[PDB]
Amino acid sequence: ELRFAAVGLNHNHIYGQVNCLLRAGARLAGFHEKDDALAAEFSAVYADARRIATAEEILEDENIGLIVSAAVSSERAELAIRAMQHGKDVLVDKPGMTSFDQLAKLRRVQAETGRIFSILYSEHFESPATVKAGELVAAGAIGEVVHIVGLGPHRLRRETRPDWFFRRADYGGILTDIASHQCEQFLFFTGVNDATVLSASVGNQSVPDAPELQDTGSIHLSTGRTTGMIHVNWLTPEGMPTWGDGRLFIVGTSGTIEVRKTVDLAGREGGNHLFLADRNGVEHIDCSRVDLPFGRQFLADIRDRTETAMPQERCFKAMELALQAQAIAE
Amino acid sequence: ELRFAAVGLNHNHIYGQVNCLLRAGARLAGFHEKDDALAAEFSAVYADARRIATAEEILEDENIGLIVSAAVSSERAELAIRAMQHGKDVLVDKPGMTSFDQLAKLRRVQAETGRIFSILYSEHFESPATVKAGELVAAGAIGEVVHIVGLGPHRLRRETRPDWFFRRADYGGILTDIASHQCEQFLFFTGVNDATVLSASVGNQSVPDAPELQDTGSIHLSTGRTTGMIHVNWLTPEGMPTWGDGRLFIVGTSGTIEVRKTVDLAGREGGNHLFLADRNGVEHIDCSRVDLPFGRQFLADIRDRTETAMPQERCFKAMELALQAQAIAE
Repeated sequence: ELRFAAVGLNHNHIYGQVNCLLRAGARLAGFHEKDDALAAEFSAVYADARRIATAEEILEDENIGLIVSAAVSSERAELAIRAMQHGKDVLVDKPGMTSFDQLAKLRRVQAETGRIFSILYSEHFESPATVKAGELVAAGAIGEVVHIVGLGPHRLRRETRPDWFFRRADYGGILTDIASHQCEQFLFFTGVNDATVLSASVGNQSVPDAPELQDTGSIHLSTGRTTGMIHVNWLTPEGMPTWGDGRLFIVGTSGTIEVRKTVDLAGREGGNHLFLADRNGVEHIDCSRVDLPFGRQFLADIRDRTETAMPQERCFKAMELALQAQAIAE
Repeated sequence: ELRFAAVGLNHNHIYGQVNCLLRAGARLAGFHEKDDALAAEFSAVYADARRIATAEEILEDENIGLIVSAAVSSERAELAIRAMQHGKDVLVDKPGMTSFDQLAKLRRVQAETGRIFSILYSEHFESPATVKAGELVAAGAIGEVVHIVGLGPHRLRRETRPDWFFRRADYGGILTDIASHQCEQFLFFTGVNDATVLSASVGNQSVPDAPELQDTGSIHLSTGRTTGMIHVNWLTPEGMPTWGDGRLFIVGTSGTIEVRKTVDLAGREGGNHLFLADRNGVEHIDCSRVDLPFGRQFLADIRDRTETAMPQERCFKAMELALQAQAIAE
């Protein structure tokens, strides 16, 4: 049985991370978080809740094999490095880092230690419809992937956000931050591991008070054989039943797959829906009850020293992609 | 009552344009086409129609006010130029032309003569959902437009395809050809008139026996306040209830509209469905009984020398955009 700790609860995504692991058999050994209110929430949800006063104490603890984090994004890199160097593998929230320098330092450390550095790209790994779409595609369901389209919109909730959410140095830029999901997904569907940014754009359009916050971004991508677009926003309308109408279109030679990640507008109840357009016709599949293999696959990698869950090269390359795009966007 | 003539009916959209003007109350005076099998068909559908054995006779006739065409695409330019010098207005299938050179000429002559060069961008003007979108967007239903995603797959069919369809010099490239629709839509919704092609890609990932044909395309577009992405196909899978699942998404500061033009997969009957996400909620709207005002608005332009149907500037700007995209894809 693997024991793990949560260090840095600065983002909401930590709950999904921690449940993901718990769901898979691992045991929560405690957590560190300077902020009182952030810690109060956490103890509430995880009953055992041992709250440790010092990060170093969790780090130097021989019985803990894994550190899960969602610290302030710019701070994740150095946390993950301290973790790896103390002999721990690490699962961090996206983005895993916010600059090329940090990506550089993480790759060296992962080389120097063979610890796993994983990023929970939740819009892939926590979405059964896209796990599903993944399985269809590998099984020849649409032929060759010709073109991918990722569209992700998010709800701003600004009164709710922490100060570092709006600081560019801390959050990384809209593309680094929220388009990295779609970047990983682009490399997943293609099965390729390197890609090119043909162009990128970012902007602030609706929140002129918060000028360092990017509000919209988008990117054009390609691997020779496959081509891709990605648009992201902090622009989810008040009337939307969820946080975002996320979409994934996967255009193939034999067929097209659309994934509606979260809602069907004025349609079917729930998320996450898959629509296959094949040689034979049009099928709606409901994917809610497909299994999310990542927690099993990742605790396995920790055990066998392998990479069942996500090739490490690809984990890093999704960030590199998103950083490139952020860069050329500015 | 205007009178008008069909010259070159090598592509079916002719039927659309003639029907479009007929419906508007204008009067078909005759037509010219070298090919007899096409002349036969046309004769059959319009019993009234006097076939003229020479293009020059319809050109030279001082009673016909408008020439309507859908010739082989490269040859559309030369024909359009003749019409205008010969005192006539022109309405032509998309693409208006297949090279900057043609486009350059086309602008000089139109500017010299004062005539109206108009392209029937069918996927806009002959699509009531999208016209409805426009009125919603104009009302203020979603605030400022921030991002436009046009997704345009078509069914290849050849099969039914003449020989010039697979010839680069003749059809213009996929982006010149089918991505012109989306370009004009972009300019329409953005309300602007110059935009920039940030990048663009094309390929043939499925039809190796047509080595000059373009299977797949995509272009990233912008205007300093608005961004845009476009994908087009000859890849509509064989099971699709229609020629293609075209979608248009308009992202606003306060809302989003998605138009599914042709089909709602596995949901609702017919097209063209419009979905609005709003501060207040999400509404499906039906659009099949909204009126296509292009005709009424076009003839009146001819009568008054105005540009309410579309701006002449815009008509050309779309062609320029699709051409630069086309050009910059090699």
